[PDB]
Amino acid sequence: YGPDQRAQKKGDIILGGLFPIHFGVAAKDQDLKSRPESVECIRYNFRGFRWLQAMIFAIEEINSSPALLPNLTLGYRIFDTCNTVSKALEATLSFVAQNKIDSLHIPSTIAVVGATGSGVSTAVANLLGLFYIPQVSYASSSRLLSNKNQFKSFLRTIPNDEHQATAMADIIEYFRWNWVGTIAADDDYGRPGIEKFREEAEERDICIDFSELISQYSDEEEIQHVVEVIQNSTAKVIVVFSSGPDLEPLIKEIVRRNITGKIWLASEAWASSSLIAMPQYFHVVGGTIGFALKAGQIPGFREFLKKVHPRKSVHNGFAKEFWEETFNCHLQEGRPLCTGDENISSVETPYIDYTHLRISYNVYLAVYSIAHALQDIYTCLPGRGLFTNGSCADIKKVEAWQVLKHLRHLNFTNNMGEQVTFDECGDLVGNYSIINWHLSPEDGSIVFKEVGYYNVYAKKGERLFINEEKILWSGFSREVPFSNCSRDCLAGTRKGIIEGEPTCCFECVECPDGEYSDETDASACNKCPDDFWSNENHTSCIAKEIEFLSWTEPFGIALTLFAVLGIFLTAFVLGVFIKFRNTPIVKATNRELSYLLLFSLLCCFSSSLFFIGEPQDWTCRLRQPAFGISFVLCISCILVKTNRGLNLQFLLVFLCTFMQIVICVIWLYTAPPSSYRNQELEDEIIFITCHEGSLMALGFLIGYTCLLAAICFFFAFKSRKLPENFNEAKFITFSMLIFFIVWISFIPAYASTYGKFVSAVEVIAILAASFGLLACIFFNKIYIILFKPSRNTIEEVRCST
Amino acid sequence: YGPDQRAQKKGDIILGGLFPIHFGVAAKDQDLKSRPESVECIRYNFRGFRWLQAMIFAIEEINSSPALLPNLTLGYRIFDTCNTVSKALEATLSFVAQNKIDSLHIPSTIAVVGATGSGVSTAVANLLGLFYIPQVSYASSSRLLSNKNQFKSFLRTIPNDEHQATAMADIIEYFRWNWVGTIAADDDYGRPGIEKFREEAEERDICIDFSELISQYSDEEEIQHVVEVIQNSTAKVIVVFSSGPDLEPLIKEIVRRNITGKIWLASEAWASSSLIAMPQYFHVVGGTIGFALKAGQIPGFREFLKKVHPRKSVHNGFAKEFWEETFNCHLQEFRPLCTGDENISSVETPYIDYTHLRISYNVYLAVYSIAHALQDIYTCLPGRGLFTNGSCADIKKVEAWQVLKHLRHLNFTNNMGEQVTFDECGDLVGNYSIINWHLSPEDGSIVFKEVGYYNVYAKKGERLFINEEKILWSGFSREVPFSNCSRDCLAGTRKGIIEGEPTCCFECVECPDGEYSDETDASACNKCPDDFWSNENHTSCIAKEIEFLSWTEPFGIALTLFAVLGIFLTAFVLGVFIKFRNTPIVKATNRELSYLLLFSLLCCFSSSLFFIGEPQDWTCRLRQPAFGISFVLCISCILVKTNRVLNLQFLLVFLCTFMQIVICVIWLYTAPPSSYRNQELEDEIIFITCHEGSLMALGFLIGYTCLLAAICFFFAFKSRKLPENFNEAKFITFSMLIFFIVWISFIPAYASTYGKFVSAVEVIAILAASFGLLACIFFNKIYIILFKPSRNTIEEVRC
Ligand SMILES: *[C@@H]1O[C@H](CO)[C@@H](O[C@@H]2O[C@H](CO)[C@@H](O)[C@H](O)[C@H]2NC(C)=O)[C@H](O)[C@H]1NC(C)=O
Ligand SMILES: *[C@@H]1O[C@H](CO)[C@@H](O[C@@H]2O[C@H](CO)[C@@H](O)[C@H](O)[C@H]2NC(C)=O)[C@H](O)[C@H]1NC(C)=O
Ligand SMILES: *[C@@H]1O[C@H](CO)[C@@H](O[C@@H]2O[C@H](CO)[C@@H](O)[C@H](O)[C@H]2NC(C)=O)[C@H](O)[C@H]1NC(C)=O
Ligand SMILES: C[C@@H](NCCCc1cccc(C(F)(F)F)c1)c1cccc2ccccc12
Ligand SMILES: C[C@@H](NCCCc1cccc(C(F)(F)F)c1)c1cccc2ccccc12
Ligand SMILES: N[C@@H](Cc1c[nH]c2ccccc12)C(=O)O
Ligand SMILES: N[C@@H](Cc1c[nH]c2ccccc12)C(=O)O
Ligand SMILES: *[C@@H]1O[C@H](CO)[C@@H](O)[C@H](O)[C@H]1NC(C)=O
Ligand SMILES: *[C@@H]1O[C@H](CO)[C@@H](O)[C@H](O)[C@H]1NC(C)=O
Ligand SMILES: *[C@@H]1O[C@H](CO)[C@@H](O)[C@H](O)[C@H]1NC(C)=O
Ligand SMILES: *[C@@H]1O[C@H](CO)[C@@H](O)[C@H](O)[C@H]1NC(C)=O
Ligand SMILES: *[C@@H]1O[C@H](CO)[C@@H](O)[C@H](O)[C@H]1NC(C)=O
Ligand SMILES: [Ca+2]
Ligand SMILES: [Ca+2]
Ligand SMILES: [Ca+2]
Ligand SMILES: [Ca+2]
Repeated sequence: YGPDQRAQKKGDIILGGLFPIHFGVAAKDQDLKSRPESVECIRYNFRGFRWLQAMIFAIEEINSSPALLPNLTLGYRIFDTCNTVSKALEATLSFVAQNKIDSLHIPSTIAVVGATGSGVSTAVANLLGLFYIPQVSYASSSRLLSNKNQFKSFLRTIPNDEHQATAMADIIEYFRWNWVGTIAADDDYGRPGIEKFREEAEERDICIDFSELISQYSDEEEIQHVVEVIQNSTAKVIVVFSSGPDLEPLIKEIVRRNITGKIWLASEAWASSSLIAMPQYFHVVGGTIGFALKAGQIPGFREFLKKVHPRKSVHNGFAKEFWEETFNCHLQEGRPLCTGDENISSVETPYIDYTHLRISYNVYLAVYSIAHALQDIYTCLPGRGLFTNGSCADIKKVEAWQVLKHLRHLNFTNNMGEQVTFDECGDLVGNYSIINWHLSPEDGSIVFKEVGYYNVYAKKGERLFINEEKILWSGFSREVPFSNCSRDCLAGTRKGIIEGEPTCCFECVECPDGEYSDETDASACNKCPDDFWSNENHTSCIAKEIEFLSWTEPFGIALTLFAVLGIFLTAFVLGVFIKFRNTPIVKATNRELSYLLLFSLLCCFSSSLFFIGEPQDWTCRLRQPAFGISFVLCISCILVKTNRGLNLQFLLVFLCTFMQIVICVIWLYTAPPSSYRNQELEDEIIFITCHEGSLMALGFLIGYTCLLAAICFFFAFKSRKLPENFNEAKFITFSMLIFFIVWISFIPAYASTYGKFVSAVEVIAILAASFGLLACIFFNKIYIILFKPSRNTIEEVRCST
Repeated sequence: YGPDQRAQKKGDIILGGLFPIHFGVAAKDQDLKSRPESVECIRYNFRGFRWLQAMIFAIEEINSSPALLPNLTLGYRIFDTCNTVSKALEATLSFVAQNKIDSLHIPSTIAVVGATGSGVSTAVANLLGLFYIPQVSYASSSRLLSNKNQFKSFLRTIPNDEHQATAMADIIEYFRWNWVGTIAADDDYGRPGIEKFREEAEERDICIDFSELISQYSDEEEIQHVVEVIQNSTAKVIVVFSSGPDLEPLIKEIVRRNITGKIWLASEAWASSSLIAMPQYFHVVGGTIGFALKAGQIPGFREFLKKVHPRKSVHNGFAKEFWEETFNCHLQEFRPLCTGDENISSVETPYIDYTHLRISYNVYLAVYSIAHALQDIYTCLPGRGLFTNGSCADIKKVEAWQVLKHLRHLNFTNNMGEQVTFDECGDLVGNYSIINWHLSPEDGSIVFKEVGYYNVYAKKGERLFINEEKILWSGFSREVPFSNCSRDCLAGTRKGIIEGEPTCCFECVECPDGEYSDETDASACNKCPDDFWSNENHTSCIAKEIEFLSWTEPFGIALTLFAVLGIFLTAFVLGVFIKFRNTPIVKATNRELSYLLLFSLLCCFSSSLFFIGEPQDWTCRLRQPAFGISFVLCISCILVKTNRVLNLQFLLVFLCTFMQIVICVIWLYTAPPSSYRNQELEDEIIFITCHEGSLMALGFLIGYTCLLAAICFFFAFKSRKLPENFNEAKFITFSMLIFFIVWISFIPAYASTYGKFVSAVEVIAILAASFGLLACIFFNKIYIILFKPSRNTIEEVRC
């Protein structure tokens, strides 16, 4: 037949069931020295007993209601799996026992309410699909069961895990973490979920540090290896796809070693597990964020639950062990002795200490789905069926494949006003709820508080809602933890690569002296336009600096004062000779060449005033010829009076000025000078300077000036001794000598300096030469004429010679 | 009862077997409108038929042998799986029929020769483990079957895929690639293998572009998506963990789109598959590199194979369909009519057209393992058994759990002289061979050429051997392909991050100025230490130059020659004055003062030699006073012999020197100058110069000298017209003018140059001033004393 411990009742139509009443089997590596025996189950499961009671309650309600299946009863045959494949397959062999008589007594089974674990469900479905017996599961959520090529008669009332993996990725992206590790159970439930999560997290630019597998039957060395892998890591957020039985040993080891500060993200299987939500583990598993399914209502279920008895439950064979485990007594069929009149409310167990019904509602829904398919078969009308020619099935000889067909074409409304339909893959979609683990002040137990939800019917990117103010991190903290591999670079600083490490870990390197950085996390430094240079902090770049000899400057003001003083002195000398024209010393110097020379000296100082200021196109063209013309005129006026025909004395000056003017015009027409902004000298600053355009013409001008100064020198030199005109040759020689020594002296500075000081030396040299010429030629004569010798030599000495 | 078509023979002990005689089942979309019927298998598998024949040959050889299991016979019951779970479970229910009757005319099965696919073997083992019936598989290599908490009676004669997944990464690292993609079958064989490969590749710093899943029953849309993923990638190497049936549709679609240039890494399941190794597909799948198992020898297998007959094989129910498929005719119990007189050497099929036996040898060994376990049960001695009190099992009433117990403790030698034994998880270990797909020049078919091996008994990093000169990369090329995400940086450039991409993809950025890099693939430019600056190419860094006025430089030699010439000239004027000491011209002035003046001229000239050369602290501190003191001594000597200066003469000169000396001493105690190596002015040049410490004191040492010179000027200027000592006061004013003119004219250049030329300017100024001071006074006296030996001495202003 099958297992001796069961819950069964007779009826017209029989339903099968598989529930975990125990958490596992005994650890016994049999050595095969004798014939093997049956294995034993260990730890009782009050939640599984409640789920079984939910199935029985639904069946009894259906049998009581006259509106769903009149004059037809339902039976059941329910077994225990102990979360093990081997035990489940023994019970499945009894389900198909009658059907195998024809293919290769127990009444035939129509449908089976599925298992809990995905591996157990796959093992059961492989065998149930041979005979086309429908199977409806309440807890299996693996994506591997959606393949209808291998599983032909599998349905479920629970959604699959792809949406939940995407939800975890969305949560991690919401809190702005990029450095996590993963842990998964080594079975059909954890591995596909963790693979989907990895695929989703890779496209959101999240780096995963470690990934490990665990099991209920792992050994101490494996546990310690996983613990060391966890301990050596800097990541704080850990994502776990597992259940309580598969997770308990690792949690126990971590608690013993006292590892704190971790952030756990829990899947639906262990997010509400009483094996892990223990008060003494809170310093490790406090403040967990996990997922929960949607709750439903079953009105009289609790009153039904409070009625179980070891003696009155004849059809329930698990009630005896339930009573013994609940009250820690022994039942003497005719540790203290059970008396049988105890109170269930006295002992606190997960049997009735619950707030929401989630998987129990799924069991209820699966039973009602099977009942509604049978009712749809019952109420068929001839000619309008789902079979060939519109024929209807026979309710007195209904078969499992016909029940499966009507299950595939099913649509009904539940007790809450919602529609229930199965898709082409036999899946049912639903929302998710997000919970946080708190600590109770009144009792000291774990309290699950809602903090958000995940809406599956919304557009991508608007599925997650979280109320952050209700979250206590690690159970007590109000601050969002930091889970990034490295700190973000700041303004002025740039990212660097570390060899052998993922893209999420980098080094902050400073930007160079020509580039800057505005925001955080720059992968390169930006070069800014050519008229700007980078700031010291390198946050931005400031404008460059323009440098030229300018007015409103202490140096330029002094130069201007010197120039105007020279102009005024020349004007005063001219006025002196104007006043004293008739008198004799003024006449023994050609009267009008003196005026021309003073005019040329005024032209000289004004020429110096050209160089001060910001260079422009129209000044670089005139500044240099202006000094040349005037100084050649000065030299000519001096040379015509030299010791060696009135209109002839006005011919030489015009001729020399004529050659000078002619050279400048040729040069300017063919290659005029122009302004030239200079940036190559320094990166930081810019110079505004004139560009000559032709050095040949400048050399020719300087050569002509030097040649004229030379001929004067040689001729003034040959006749210095003469005492005429107060030793005029002696002073002319001095004036020429001042010229040559000054210009030769300034050559080096022209050769070396490059900035705003090259313009200053030119003004200094011009003023020096002009003053040296004017003073030497004029001041001795102007002295006697006024001041003391009012008449001492004002006539006779001049008159005599 | 059970499946209709089978191979069956009765005996004392019955074995079970499962083989894929068909590649799959018909794609019937069942809508439930009738009582569902059995599905039908479609494509024939000659390789699977040969595998089935190997088991029968082994059993017949065992039955013929008289030294193994004497006076006992072996039977068998063999079914077909068609590579599906559902068909395999129908046969497995017949294997456990009698035991379940005992649990709750059927012969008992003690052992089953396992299936081919890992997914099928898992489902078969889940049911066979309930009754403790041992199962020995020949082809299932998933690592999930090593878990003995779930699979209590599973054994295999093939190694698992951990070493293969490691060897894939070993080969990839050997050929220096870091940009690959992965493809796996969606079952129990491909997913764990691709997971292990991903772990190892991430361990070896290898970047994976994409990862896709395929299946035999994938629709058009999934294949289109996979092809689109493949065709958008720049990766050229693809790792595949799948079989031929699950890989055929994708290969067909890629062939139709005719995508060339890819490098395929094949797992053992499809590395020798005839569904993929077709001459039409060669332009896409040419040059594939894959794995193979080690071949064995069965010394009578081919003659047994060549003897099959549809009418002489009574115990083989597959031979009729084998004959029909082979000869394309019909057997009587519009295809033509078969006879029994065809020759199987005419039609070329994988049945007898093979080179090596790899899985057939595994089947042979799987049968012989059970045979030797039974023999070990047979020859047990009382008190030396494996059971509770040392007892022995009974061969007449043997049981499957006892056979499993003896299987767990098996150790025997096979026909190749090798030892066979199963470890704690019921696994074997074995070598791998590496093959390369070539094209036959004569037949046009595909030839599998061996190019290496993988030794699993060696140490990590010494297990792979590749003979690279035997590899054709696309079937026609001898150059290793390039499969890196980005090109490698050059000598002067470093890496740079590309956001949104893995570490294997980067950009090259040039090193800045003052930094360099030298390795091939740098991630950070290096700042080489101070006193060094980068090259133009930023590849190596060179030493920068030290700039100072050097003795060996010809400018310094010329200045030294000038100084030496001045020193000598002073020596002749002193020697001449020494010769004519008491003569009238030398007696005219005070010779006691002329010697001091000539001695200070040498002191001045030598001060210039203190400027030339590499600066040091003491020379720098000694430069200025050495000239100042000597020149003030000269000036005082001249002054005290001008008109009406009034020994007191010696007093005045020394007193004036003592003032400049004290200013000098007050300077050195409070603010001495020192040497400096200047880095701020330029980048590639280092300047050695002097800071002058306190500039104010130097101001005093210049103003005092200028005032002393100026006073001498005025008083000489007053008396410029007395014809005494050959117009002495005419020449003193000239010397003062020369000194002032030289220093005034040298102002500009001193304040324009802060390089190595400033010292040259100072040297030139000192030399010019000293030469002027010499020639102003002494040249005229010498003029008429070198010649005119005594002409003017008698009455020079009346001597
Ligand atoms: C941790 O790393 C993440 C990922 O780089 C950072 O999130 C980025 O934050 C900036 C500014 O807030 C955004 O412009 C980016 O779009 C974010 N990236 C992503 C992928 O969302 C986060 O700021 C980092 N946190 C800390 C504390 O460094
Ligand atoms: C697996 O392959 C290795 C490498 O070929 C084998 O070791 C070699 O065996 C040959 C034959 O005896 C020796 O000549 C070599 O010296 C061995 N070492 C090497 C590095 O080649 C090994 O025997 C093979 N294992 C099995 C079981 O065949
Ligand atoms: C492709 O990339 C790999 C790894 O980035 C390069 O392998 C390196 O090659 C250099 C020179 O041959 C060796 O010094 C390194 O040790 C190698 N690194 C590793 C991890 O093996 C390879 O050279 C690149 N190939 C091309 C063509 O650029
Ligand atoms: C005002 C002055 N200009 C000097 C330019 C120096 C220069 C700057 C750049 C290049 C060159 C050179 F390479 F051409 F020499 C020289 C000047 C102007 C006109 C006549 C002059 C005659 C005598 C003295 C000065 C004269
Ligand atoms: C060797 C010389 N050192 C002068 C440096 C400053 C300077 C450089 C160029 C020009 C001028 C000056 F003409 F303005 F002084 C000063 C020195 C040392 C000690 C005493 C001196 C007395 C007179 C002259 C030079 C003296
Ligand atoms: N979905 C889980 C089973 C499961 C869901 N909720 C649970 C609650 C408790 C225990 C198990 C479960 C699986 O496939 O394996
Ligand atoms: N070992 C493979 C099957 C296999 C190995 N070699 C083969 C050769 C041909 C066909 C299939 C195979 C698996 O577990 O699935
Ligand atoms: C953890 O760290 C220790 C000490 O640093 C190191 O020796 C060890 O290899 C690491 N182990 C794991 C499993 O990461
Ligand atoms: C199920 O029935 C409701 C009730 O009218 C209907 O609105 C809904 O479309 C039905 N669903 C399907 C899939 O037919
Ligand atoms: C899921 O949640 C959204 C918003 O919270 C709600 O509108 C929707 O009706 C929910 N879905 C179901 C099936 O209750
Ligand atoms: C391949 O590239 C094209 C062009 O960018 C794009 O439209 C397509 O979506 C890509 N394929 C996939 C699978 O992303
Ligand atoms: C198997 O037997 C041989 C003797 O033939 C022995 O050398 C070898 O060690 C044995 N193997 C094991 C694993 O005991
Ligand atoms: Ca009813
Ligand atoms: Ca690494
Ligand atoms: Ca025999
Ligand atoms: Ca990317």
